[PDB]
Amino acid sequence: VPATRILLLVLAVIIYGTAGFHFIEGESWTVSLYWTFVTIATVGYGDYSPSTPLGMYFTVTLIVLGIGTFAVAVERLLEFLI
Amino acid sequence: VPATRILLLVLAVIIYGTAGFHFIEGESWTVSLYWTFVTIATVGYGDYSPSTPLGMYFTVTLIVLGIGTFAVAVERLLEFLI
Amino acid sequence: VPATRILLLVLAVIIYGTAGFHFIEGESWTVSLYWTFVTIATVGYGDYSPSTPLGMYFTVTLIVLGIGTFAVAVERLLEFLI
Amino acid sequence: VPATRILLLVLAVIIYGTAGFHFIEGESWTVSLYWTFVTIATVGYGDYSPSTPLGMYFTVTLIVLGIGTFAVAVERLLEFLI
Ligand SMILES: [K+]
Ligand SMILES: [K+]
Ligand SMILES: [K+]
Ligand SMILES: [K+]
Ligand SMILES: [K+]
Repeated sequence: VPATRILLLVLAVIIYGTAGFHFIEGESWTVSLYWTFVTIATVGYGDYSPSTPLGMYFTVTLIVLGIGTFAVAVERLLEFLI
Repeated sequence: VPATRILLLVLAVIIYGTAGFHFIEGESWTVSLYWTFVTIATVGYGDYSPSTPLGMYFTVTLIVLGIGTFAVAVERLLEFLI
Repeated sequence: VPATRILLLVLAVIIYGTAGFHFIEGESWTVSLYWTFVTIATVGYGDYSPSTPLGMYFTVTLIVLGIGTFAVAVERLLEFLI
Repeated sequence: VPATRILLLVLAVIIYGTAGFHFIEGESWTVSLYWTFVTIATVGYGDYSPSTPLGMYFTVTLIVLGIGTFAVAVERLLEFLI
């Protein structure tokens, strides 16, 4: 896959995760964007996490759709800076 | 391995992790399924974690059997959506 | 590397991590073994973590020496069960 | 990439993460170095995490720039010890 296409795919994941956490769990836009990155990178501090059943389901969907996309994106970014 | 076989293997892991956390640590089915995904993806928020020796042993078995299976499953899912 | 050699290497890592956490941070043998797996798998719940400077230094050494070894071990285990 | 170049790149990441957490979030140099490793390895205990918007933005930049670099560094270290 072209690197720019991978960029678009990870940006779509980031939008999905951020809007979902914001509307389902009620955290600010900024906190939700931070949480999205922390989640799809698999860092998972746990300072923020879903407290509702819908949020838990949503978080599973983000894990399944986002961790692989983020991993490929990081690997492509490696090529362009190294 | 055929992608559908990998799907069955990760589903077996998810059933194992969910039933085990539910019966050993006493969390709800929904929380246990969420915790299973959070664990085998290596996100590990820590909002849920085993509190008993048996739960800690069980969690190690899920880590050993589940992280690799989940990683292959995510990589295969990448092929079918990208 | 032969799979059995990888097994010995990850077992050495597990012994190192477990004894170190036990003696430096003072947690039980069982908790320390659980924490070692949670750490080198990069799950990182945070229910246990080093509280002392020596423990933090030790944990960095385990992260550097252990995450790669564990990742290769999981990948080899995948070959023998799938 | 030559392994020694990868070493320099991960050291640059470690300096960036450590100084940034120290000055933005106000934690000690030692805690900030520990947190940097815990973050770029994706362990993410959560015993330390950014509490400010600037810290959250900075942490995202470290995640994006650091996880891939650390992963390659660990893989190279594997070659030299195994
Ligand atoms: K992780
Ligand atoms: K983690
Ligand atoms: K974590
Ligand atoms: K990999
Ligand atoms: K955590």
